[PDB]
Amino acid sequence: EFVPPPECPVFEPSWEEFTDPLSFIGRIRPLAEKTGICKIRPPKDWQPPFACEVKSFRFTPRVQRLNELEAMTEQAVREYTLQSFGEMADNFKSDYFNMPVHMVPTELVEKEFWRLVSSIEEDVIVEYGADISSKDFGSGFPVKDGRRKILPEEEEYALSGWNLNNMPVLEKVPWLYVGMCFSSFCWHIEDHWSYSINYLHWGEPKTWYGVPSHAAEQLEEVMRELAPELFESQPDLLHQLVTIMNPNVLMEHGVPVYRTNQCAGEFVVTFPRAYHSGFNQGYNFAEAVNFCT
Ligand SMILES: O=C(O)CCC(=O)C(=O)O
Ligand SMILES: [Mn+2]
Repeated sequence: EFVPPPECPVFEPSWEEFTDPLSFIGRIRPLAEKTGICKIRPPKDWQPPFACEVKSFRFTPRVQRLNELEAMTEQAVREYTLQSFGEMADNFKSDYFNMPVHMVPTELVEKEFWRLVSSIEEDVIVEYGADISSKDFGSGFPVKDGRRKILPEEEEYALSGWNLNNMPVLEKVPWLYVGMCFSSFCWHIEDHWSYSINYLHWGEPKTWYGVPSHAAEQLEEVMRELAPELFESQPDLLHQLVTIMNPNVLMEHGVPVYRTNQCAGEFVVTFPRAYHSGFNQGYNFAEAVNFCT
């Protein structure tokens, strides 16, 4: 079965350290750049409200066939609200595992996910509300946009440097991700080798795998050896749309891989040229942006 990679670093900054994100990320860099990804838990009382326009949030998620690459050698189109997507997502997971959604071990979803990706016997199909522009229905963080009411208790979050809308981006706006069990993202790095930062507003965890930048060429070499040859000649920007690869394959080839379960209220930071991939444990809502130092 699947062997979980070692855990990436988790930081629990004090209020003093939590004052400036770029200063904190610079200070953790000597460790975090050696693991590619890291997780940051804000202080316990740092709880931003969810600020998307929930009544009008409507989207058509993309369909994901888990074993599509293995099948190299149909489904109807569905529009959802946030509520109706969650009902679908929870019903899917509880039916699949025959138990309540929060009782399914994170290790079991992870093991099953990687089995299904390589299985030709069972064709599991899921849906992912990925790459939703925060311009559509607003960011999940409060913003001094004047469009949505900012309560006094929320102004500190509108002004916080950990609000993804306030990260420096000039060498763009955050994107939103509505997940369900087994929805996923394949191995990639950011445009211009940028950092990325991801906040899980609510829901079940997002499971990540990361590779430090010093091993980027090692990963690309394993891809060269083992990814489907039909896509081998493709430029990286296109290959990255279908670069699905079990972390144990990279590990067997000597590529360092680290993992984490990002829970609600936690940030993940990916360092420049740190390959990463992952999948969602269940119904959740994330926001991410590329930033520059
Ligand atoms: O959560 C996802 O689907 C993608 C996240 C990602 O690639 C990022 O935050 O850099
Ligand atoms: Mn990314």
